[PDB]
Amino acid sequence: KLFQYGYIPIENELADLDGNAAGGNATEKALLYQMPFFLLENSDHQVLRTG
Amino acid sequence: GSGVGISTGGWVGGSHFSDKYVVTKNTRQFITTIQNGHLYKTEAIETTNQSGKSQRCVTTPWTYFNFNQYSCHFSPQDWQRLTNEYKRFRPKAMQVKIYNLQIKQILSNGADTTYNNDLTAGVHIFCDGEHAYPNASHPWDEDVMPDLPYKTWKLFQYGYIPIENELADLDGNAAGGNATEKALLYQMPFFLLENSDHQVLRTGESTEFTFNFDCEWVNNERAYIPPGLMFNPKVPTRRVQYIRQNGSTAASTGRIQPYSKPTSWMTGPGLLSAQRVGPQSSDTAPFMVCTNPEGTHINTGAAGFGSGFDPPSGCLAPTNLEYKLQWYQTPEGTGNNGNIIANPSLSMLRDQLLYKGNQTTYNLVGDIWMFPNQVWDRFPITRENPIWCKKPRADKHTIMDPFDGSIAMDHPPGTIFIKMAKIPVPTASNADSYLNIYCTGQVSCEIVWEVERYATKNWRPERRHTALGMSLGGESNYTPTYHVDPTGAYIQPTSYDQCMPVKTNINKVL
Amino acid sequence: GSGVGISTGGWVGGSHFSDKYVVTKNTRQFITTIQNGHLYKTEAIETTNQSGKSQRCVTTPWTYFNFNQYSCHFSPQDWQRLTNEYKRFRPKAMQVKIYNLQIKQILSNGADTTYNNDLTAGVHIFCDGEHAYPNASHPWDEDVMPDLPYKTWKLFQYGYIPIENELADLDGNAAGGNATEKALLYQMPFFLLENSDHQVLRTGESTEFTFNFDCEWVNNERAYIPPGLMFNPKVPTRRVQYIRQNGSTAASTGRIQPYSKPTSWMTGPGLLSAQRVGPQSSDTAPFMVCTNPEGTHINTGAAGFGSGFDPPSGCLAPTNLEYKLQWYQTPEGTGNNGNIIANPSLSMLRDQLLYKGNQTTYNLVGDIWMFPNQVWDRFPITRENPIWCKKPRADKHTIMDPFDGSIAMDHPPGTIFIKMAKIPVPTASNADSYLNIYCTGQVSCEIVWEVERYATKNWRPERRHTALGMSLGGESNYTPTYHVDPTGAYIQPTSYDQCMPVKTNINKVL
Repeated sequence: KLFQYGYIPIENELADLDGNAAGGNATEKALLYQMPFFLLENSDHQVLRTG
Repeated sequence: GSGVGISTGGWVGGSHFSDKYVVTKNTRQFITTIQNGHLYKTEAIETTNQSGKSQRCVTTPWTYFNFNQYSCHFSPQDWQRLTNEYKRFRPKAMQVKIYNLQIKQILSNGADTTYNNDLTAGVHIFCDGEHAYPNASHPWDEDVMPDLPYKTWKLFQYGYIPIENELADLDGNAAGGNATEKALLYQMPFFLLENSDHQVLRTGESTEFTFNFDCEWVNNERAYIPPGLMFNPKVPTRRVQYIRQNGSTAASTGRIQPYSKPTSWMTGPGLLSAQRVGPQSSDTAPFMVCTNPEGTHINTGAAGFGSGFDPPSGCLAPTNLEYKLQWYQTPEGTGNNGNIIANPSLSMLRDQLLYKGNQTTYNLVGDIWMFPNQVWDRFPITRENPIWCKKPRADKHTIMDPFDGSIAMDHPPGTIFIKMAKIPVPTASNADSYLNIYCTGQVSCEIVWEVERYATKNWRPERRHTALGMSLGGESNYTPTYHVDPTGAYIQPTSYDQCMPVKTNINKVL
Repeated sequence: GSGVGISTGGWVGGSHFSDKYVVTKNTRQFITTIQNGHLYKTEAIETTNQSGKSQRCVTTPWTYFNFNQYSCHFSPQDWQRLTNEYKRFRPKAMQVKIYNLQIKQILSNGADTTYNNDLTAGVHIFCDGEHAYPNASHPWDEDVMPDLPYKTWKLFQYGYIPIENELADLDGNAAGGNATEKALLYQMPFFLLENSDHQVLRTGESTEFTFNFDCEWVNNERAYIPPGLMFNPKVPTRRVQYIRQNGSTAASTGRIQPYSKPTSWMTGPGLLSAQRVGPQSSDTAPFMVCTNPEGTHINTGAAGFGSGFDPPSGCLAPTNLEYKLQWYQTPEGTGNNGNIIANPSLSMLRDQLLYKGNQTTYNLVGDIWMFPNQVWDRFPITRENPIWCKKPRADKHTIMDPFDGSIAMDHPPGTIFIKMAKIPVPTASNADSYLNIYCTGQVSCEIVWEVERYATKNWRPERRHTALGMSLGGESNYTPTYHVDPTGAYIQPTSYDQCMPVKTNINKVL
């Protein structure tokens, strides 16, 4: 039984958004703004039927 | 081999960037269904009827593939890399494939419905490349291919407007008897997609269509100064400025100042005079392009007959929000929710103005027409803009700049029509019952884009589209733009700059 | 032809970007003068003498060309385009030309001085490509070629340190008699650039030097996650975590949680333990790399003998400002004025930490050494960083990562030495008077850079270096970075991000 494919886009506590009112977490949003998102549909791949 | 159980084609996608070319491949999963119960119908399209604006369309059984938008062909990464690294681009060639068809029968007993694959049912597929039938695609439609490759693409029914309704209104009167109005109806064209030859495909079969563009470039380079500043303020000028007597101040002859030299160039055309009208229901545009041949009867007037021309200001500065081009990212979007307003690209060939001075002061010229020595840049298209527009067939036409930014082609890509082959059913009546089926399959559009890289002698850095130009969204609002919500929702750009327009980054010496 | 009145070479400059290559051409106007009155001298370099830190250098008549920095070869435009469009780059080949020499005599009568061109005076030009003489160039020197092509380049005198002073201090004592200390002096090398053969050039003549690099790449791609998150949090793990008894809580055996899997990878080395010392005058670095052979006498101790190793933390997070790499844009810069501090590039192979847990909690490991399975990225070099560093000649050495980011080459580009040929003057005394001349000329460095373009399957946009990342400066503060003040001053970047570092933009799947 195969398992679902997933991946970690970012380190969470770095992106936590927790921050504070004093800092305003600008460097923390910057990590989110560039958080890669991969679709396996970008690449070419084969579609197979029973035969 | 070939047959049931042998896939016809595989999945393609991605993009390959080169110096001369960019090849963007895409594949989607589409679903089309029986439309109108396999009938052609001409019915009136009625609004709330608060105003006499009405429309009449003939709706076909056919559905069609709309590939027209940039969002379909480029990912946000492929777009960013396109608009940052290249000064201009155009679509060399386009190749569409429709394969891996599955026609399944819908069996509904009570509430629960089941799906059984019949395997002998076909689909009709027809590409109109000569444009003999009315064009299905129109810019800024929601029918376009989806952005995300894993979303299903639900095709839309094909219909067209046979006649302008209020011209055909039959309203008339007892005095006129509306003879010229019937004459419009008597010749009202009726198009059947069955006239032409087209392919019928079963599951084992596929089809392919290729298109070759020839069209104008889309220029990504920005003007840093207006063409009026193309001079040198240190060098004196030979010209004279004579100012006629104004009130007490006597007429003065004197050399024009070095820092302000006369420009030989004028503002690109546009119309600021008009304003929008009426409720959201009626056609609201500031200008109405209409046809009113003599003898016909129009009771409602105003925007009832005619279609609105918007945005009215082509190159001019959008003084008001009405003039700014605006759209929605998602069909779920309602007023102020999910709407994107065009903003200045800070290109000095864009957002021009023209002031008519009297003796005392200057005043804004409301509407300016084509005039010699006018130079301007086309709308700074984003990734969500339509790629092309179909130029009408007409004897005469002026310069073609659509103010939405789209390219006007007299032979755009053909519209690919597809529908369920009608499977009749025996019935003792005339009830002409048919079998309920649908087809899903895989369509792949692959376009070859002709690009040319910039080169500059500028010393300084230039603006570039950056991911830092994005905002968070989704539930708990920790997901960036162009990314997926925990529910799975795709986060749409909330601003014009997150759509990464052209004519912003790269500088071009005027 | 050739001679006086025929220019030897023209001006070259600019950059040509390709897919495989980038060729950056530059030409500058340099001026070199008589140094030390044509003498070699070994004098002590003395500070305020609040501490016993001293140095001894032998100063030559020679001056030299330092090409080592990126700011010289790339404009801010060429750099932006380099770091945005390319994942890695290295210097294939380098070509230096020295031409259009002018040797002029300085005639000073009273205050006013005049300049007469003699035309028969030559200049000595010597390139050391075998590195037989001590290296002149050292990273982060102010002697480097100027950024702006129209500024004059004033060369610096060549000198070198023959011996470590406190080892040679002669201080000793009456008991030891410092025998091993004299032994260091007795063999103290003395290098004359006149030993080697070199060219003498007059105005009509020019010269040329070519260099071929072979070195490591400079990688511009960013790590979005740490190597510790290279797993899949949905899949369970087979591993067990046994926790020994702590206080009351009993020892627990249990499967490791799916969301936190063990990493096979560890933090890149670095040293956070040490802190800077003493006044700005003495060498302040947190670690001192020194040599203290037995029998020698050191009275001052501490940083008197040895050179400071900074920044001490190679990959580790710079907990304090002391550890952050920092410099000045302009030699006029004093404390806090015009200083640029390195900031996180937000690369997850950079700014790592390591915590040693006890039973109750985790604590920061101060200094971590080379250990297996350590992966890290080199310093995110900006445009103002040195290109290369000279690797010492030594039997054994560990992995070469200079923490300033520079590339350690065992044969960097040769140092081009140049000086005024001594024109003697008759004097009845021994006063060995000479004729006062200088030479100005045009040097052109042209480097071929080997670049390779990125490709990504990432869907989203990525960060890019944008001109919107700049600040205003100058008088009245309306001039941007990398632009010229009304006085003519060139506006320097005030932040690390305006220097456009690498390892920020482009993503790299770990």
